[PDB]
Amino acid sequence: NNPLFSPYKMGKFNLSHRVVLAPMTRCRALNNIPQAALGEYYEQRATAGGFLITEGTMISPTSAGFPHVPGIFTKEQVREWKKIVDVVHAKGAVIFCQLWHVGRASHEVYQPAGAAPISSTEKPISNRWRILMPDGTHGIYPKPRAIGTYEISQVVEDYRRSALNAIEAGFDGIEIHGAHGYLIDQFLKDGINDRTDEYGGSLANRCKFITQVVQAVVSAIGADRVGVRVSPAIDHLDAMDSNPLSLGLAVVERLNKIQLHSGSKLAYLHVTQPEYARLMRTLRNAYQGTFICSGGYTRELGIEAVAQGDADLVSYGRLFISNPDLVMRIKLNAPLNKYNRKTFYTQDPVVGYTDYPFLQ
Ligand SMILES: Cc1cc2nc3c(=O)[nH]c(=O)nc-3n(C[C@H](O)[C@H](O)[C@H](O)COP(=O)(O)O)c2cc1C
Repeated sequence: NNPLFSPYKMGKFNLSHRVVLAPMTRCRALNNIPQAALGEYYEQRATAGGFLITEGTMISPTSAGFPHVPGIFTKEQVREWKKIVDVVHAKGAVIFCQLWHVGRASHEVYQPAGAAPISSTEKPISNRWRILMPDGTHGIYPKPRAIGTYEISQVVEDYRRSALNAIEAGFDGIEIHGAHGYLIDQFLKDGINDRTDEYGGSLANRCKFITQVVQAVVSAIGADRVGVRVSPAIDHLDAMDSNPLSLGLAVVERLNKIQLHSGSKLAYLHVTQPEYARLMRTLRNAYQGTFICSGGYTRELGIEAVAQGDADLVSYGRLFISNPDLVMRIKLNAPLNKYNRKTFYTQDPVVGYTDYPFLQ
């Protein structure tokens, strides 16, 4: 009947349905340590056979540009994440940790010793955009420091080590955040990447960083535990490309080759809808594997996406904020409850986080 409740084999993982929790930063992980509130939040949304992706999670002390986002680069963070993974696995769900480096989308207040954020480029995000500060005001993005290739290789090692830490905490896998104008996208997009070395210029060079990140995590934990998220067609944080479809296809070609070289498929490719329908289907058709679509989906649009072959899985963000039982509501076609944008990024462990009710 409802194709969202057709089972799906996501490689090693047997899913009972196709409704996915999209990664969402919520800023409840005080001092970058996962908290009991995150356990309650993910437990509420977990279902038997359902797939969850965490909020973006720091891979290193320089990787953050939001307040109170979790990390997975210290043993303390690993120990606390395990408690969260455990309550999600108790409900029979599958959960991946999203690994997130913001690059130049940061601020002195978020950096050790107030050092400059790192990027592909020395140019700041323009003041068309503002950063959320810890006090809830909006600040100015600073000038970043363009990193050399040794430092690039050390960032890759931060992804690799974080992927191993995620597996130690019990996560089923990880997702590489290569979207939305953050560090990887600062190398992908020719509206940002002004390098004249082997990581800039040509499509091949701009794709080197994501390829190396993905290959490192695949070697460390196995391709079937790795997902990759990208967003070729956007303007967020000035992340425009002159040819988004060609950039997306170049990325897809690199993922297909990583799979051929490794003898195994990635867990999935995850693409968010252009934000400033053909592009989505074109990347899906080009990719040898599982495709998760995201961005503006509703019950009806997700049913259509799976029914028409546009995606294998559909991820939902904002509707999962305010509907902890979103999966059940979609199954029953029960009315969905609104979300309160004001409390997307506040620190309260309950209000606007775990106090959205279930169906009566
Ligand atoms: C509050 C909030 C936080 C988000 N944080 C992340 C994040 O940490 N990583 C990421 O890749 N996307 C993040 N997103 C984007 C969502 O994963 C998702 O693509 C978007 O919400 C999908 O559209 P929808 O809300 O209409 O379902 C966030 C979105 C929202 C609204």
